Amino acid sequence: QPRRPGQTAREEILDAAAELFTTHGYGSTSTRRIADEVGVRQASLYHHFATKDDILDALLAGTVDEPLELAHGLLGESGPAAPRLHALVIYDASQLCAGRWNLGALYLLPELRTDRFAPFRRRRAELRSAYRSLAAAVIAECGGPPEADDLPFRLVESVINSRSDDAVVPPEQPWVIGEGALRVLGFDGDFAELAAATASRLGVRPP
Amino acid sequence: QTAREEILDAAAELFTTHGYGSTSTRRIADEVGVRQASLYHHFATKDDILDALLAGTVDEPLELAHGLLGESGPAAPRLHALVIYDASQLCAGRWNLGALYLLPELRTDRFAPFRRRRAELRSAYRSLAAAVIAECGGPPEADDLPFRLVESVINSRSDDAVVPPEQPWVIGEGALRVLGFDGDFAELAAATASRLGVRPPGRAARHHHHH
Repeated sequence: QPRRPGQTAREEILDAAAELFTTHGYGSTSTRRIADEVGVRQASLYHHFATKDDILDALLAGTVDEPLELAHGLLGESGPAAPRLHALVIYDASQLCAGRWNLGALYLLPELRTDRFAPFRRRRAELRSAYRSLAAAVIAECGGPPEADDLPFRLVESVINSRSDDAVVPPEQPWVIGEGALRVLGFDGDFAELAAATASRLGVRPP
Repeated sequence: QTAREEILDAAAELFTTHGYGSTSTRRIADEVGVRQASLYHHFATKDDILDALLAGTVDEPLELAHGLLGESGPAAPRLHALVIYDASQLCAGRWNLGALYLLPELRTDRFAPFRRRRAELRSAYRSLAAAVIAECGGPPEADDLPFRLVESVINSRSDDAVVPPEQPWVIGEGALRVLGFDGDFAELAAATASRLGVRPPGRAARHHHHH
């Protein structure tokens, strides 16, 4: 009887670890409890993830790899920055809000401060740095405040906090973040237009 | 530093850099150099230590927020002043205590009271921000974002060795832009500098402040 139907045995572990790490804690959750939750022998688990840190690593990479693939594409594009940054913010905030578990909450684990997790830190810093380039262009284009260029990234990551506080997360929260991310940079163009352009770039419905 | 303050400082370090569940009262007592049993007469449980640490991150901002809600006059300068004060206090910690807000331990009945307090801070922000929105014809849906921008300093501290002293002010400007405020940020900075008894960045804000 799986946690979710159709889950691979790898996906079941990742799903169980995600629930336990986010709701009980990382250092607190043993690999024995994970294995218990998915109904496998502890020893069999190691053949999918040899260590607990390997489970965390996969969970964390899954929160950044796709956002980063988009961000990298977007930095290579020509044309106006605003829609590009906007597209990124929608995609990335949508994935953090839509995640079954609030994995981003683990970013602040002190375990991530160790050399073991330097590669993840690097990849998350590269996402931050792609946000910042796009935002700096938005700012220069709109004559905005130059020192706001970290803030769109912080607005996107703020959904992690809102998830932690709130049971629900209101319907179209990514778009709400989308708008704020651009207002902080001095953008005051037409937001329904911007929204419609992003929705079709991303293949999703606008508000 | 009192006996009590040394314990709090030692625990803030271990909780934020080693972990909460992972840090024993024995480790804390060892880090300060007192017997574990002496520690209990300041804080009977580890949870009591965490409670005092968490409360020191919200009590004074909440005193400020409560007073500001009682004032008449424009909402924007009031919210601005709260954001600077609060973001500054979160930046000024020796240790990044706001990083502990996401601990699953905080979801227990044991920490309901702290949860309710922080939620009142949040609610105060949203009230001030909903009034800035009404006054400037901004986006009604943005009213949680100034709170979230202030709390983002916790994430900045985690990522960065050096958080610049201008960071609260940067946050202050953003928290107002997301609400549709397009007024005069030098004037605004200078008013808040004044209200708070501090110097702002601006330059023209510093001249406006000296007025």
